[PDB]
Amino acid sequence: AAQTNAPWGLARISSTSPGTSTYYYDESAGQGSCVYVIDTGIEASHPEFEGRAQMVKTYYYSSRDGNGHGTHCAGTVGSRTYGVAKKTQLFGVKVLDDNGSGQYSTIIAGMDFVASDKNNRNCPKGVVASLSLGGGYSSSVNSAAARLQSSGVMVAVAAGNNNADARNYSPASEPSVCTVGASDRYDRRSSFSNYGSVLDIFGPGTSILSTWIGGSTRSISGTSMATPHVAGLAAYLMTLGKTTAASACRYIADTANKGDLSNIPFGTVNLLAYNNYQA
Ligand SMILES: [Ca+2]
Repeated sequence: AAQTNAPWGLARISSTSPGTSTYYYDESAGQGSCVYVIDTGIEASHPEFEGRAQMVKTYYYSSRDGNGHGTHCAGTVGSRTYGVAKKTQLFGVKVLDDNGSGQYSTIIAGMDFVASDKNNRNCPKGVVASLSLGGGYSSSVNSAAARLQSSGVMVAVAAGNNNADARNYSPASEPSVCTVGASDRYDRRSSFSNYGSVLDIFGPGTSILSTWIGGSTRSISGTSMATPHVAGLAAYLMTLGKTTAASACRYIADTANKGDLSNIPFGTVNLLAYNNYQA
């Protein structure tokens, strides 16, 4: 399949070169997979989700996304126009309030929730979780992410937006999950993107158009935006039978565009998420 005039990040993920504008992908499009978006929620009523999104959990007085950032991330995973995996099922877990903040104990509860909740969902092709969040180093936060991964979920987490070594942030610093840095449309490391040995992969993160609340759309930037490209890619690859939750991060790294990003500090992977789709 070909989507013309796609957001640059989608075009990038299906290309051996920057500077193109068509997204190419297998028509299966993540059908039969599921992606949990652990964030501020998802506006499931957005036409872009086509009924494939649902809120499954909140820790607050509402499950509504009163912020937008969860909706944006979910859009990059699986919206019809702005998404990588256009036929995946999206499940929202609201661990962040409408200011985009969340206590680590709530975030941890959300991760353990997903590990159980997948057993209540139909995801024959596999399960992914996208965590566009983080804070300072916490062994408990890392351990929760590790459990989620161990339970059979492909966990993709943001590296962070500190232009610093991600070793000092959680869940970014958890070795067993897929830690995602951000790049721009010119294949530069995004200026805010964290880096370091703990990174596994880069995805498009600067000036990413996606869904927003009130049935709208929005371009924003962050490792928060790169993460759902990788989460959506994992779901897409799992539907194709190319990989599984336990090795999707490895598979993505092994099939990535290599050595093509600029301003990657010595010791950080130079790997850009790539679907290796041949039309
Ligand atoms: Ca790893």
